[PDB]
Amino acid sequence: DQIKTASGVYVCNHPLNPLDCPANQQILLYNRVVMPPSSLFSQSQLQGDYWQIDRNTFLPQGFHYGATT
RNA sequence: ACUGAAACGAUUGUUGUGCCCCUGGCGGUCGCUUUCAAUGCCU
Repeated sequence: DQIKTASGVYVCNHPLNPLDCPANQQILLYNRVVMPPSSLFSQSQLQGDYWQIDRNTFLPQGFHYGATT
């Protein structure tokens, strides 16, 4: 009742791991946190599919472990 | 292998050493064991 599904350009505003990013997502802008074993994004603008899970955050859809490999 | 696996800010150490509750101090001052009494009664 409070999530919805959409597609377009979105500011993620949660952290997000670039290694887990699939095709049908692309990263347009990112700000990064340099960290072992691999750096995260702390903020990113993406193009692709998402879930607006409350009226002020947008979560990337379709992420899975190591999807860039 | 959770940027992972194990992971003692630890060991030793006296709040110590010296110190007089001390000095001065009249239980003092006043006070009648007092008041009355037949060695007596007779030979």
